[PDB]
Amino acid sequence: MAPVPVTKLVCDGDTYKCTAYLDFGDGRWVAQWDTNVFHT
Amino acid sequence: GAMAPVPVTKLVCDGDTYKCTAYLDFGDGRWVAQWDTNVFHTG
Amino acid sequence: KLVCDGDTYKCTAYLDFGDGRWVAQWDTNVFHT
Ligand SMILES: [Zn+2]
Ligand SMILES: [Zn+2]
Ligand SMILES: [Zn+2]
Ligand SMILES: [Zn+2]
Repeated sequence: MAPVPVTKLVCDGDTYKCTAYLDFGDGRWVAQWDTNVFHT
Repeated sequence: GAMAPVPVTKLVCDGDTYKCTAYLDFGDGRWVAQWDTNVFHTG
Repeated sequence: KLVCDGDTYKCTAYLDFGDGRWVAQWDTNVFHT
C-alpha cells in the first residue's frame, strides 16, 4: 500500500471531477475521480 | 472558457447511502460533488 | 483524515463514527502533473 495525506481537495463543476493534491515526493501527484455535481 | 476548480469546505461520507459528499466553495453553499463509495471496517 | 494511494488507486476517508474503525474508500485515478 502507499497511502499519503491529501493536502488540498478541489472539485470542478465543468469537468465533474474532484482533484486531491497529494503530500508526496516532488509535490506533482494528484488523485482525481468522477463525481456528480448538484445543488442540494 | 474553463472554470477553475473550487475548494471543498466539508467532506461527509454517509455509511447509510454509500455516498461521499463534498460541499463546494461556490454560490450559496448548497452545491455539492457526490460520488459512490465502499464503506467497511478496518482490520 | 483523507488519504490516497498510488499503489492501490484508492482514496480513503477515516470516519469518526462508532469505534473509529470505519472507512469510506473509492476508486481513483492517480497521476503526475
Ligand atoms: Zn473546470
Ligand atoms: Zn441555492
Ligand atoms: Zn474527525
Ligand atoms: Zn469495530
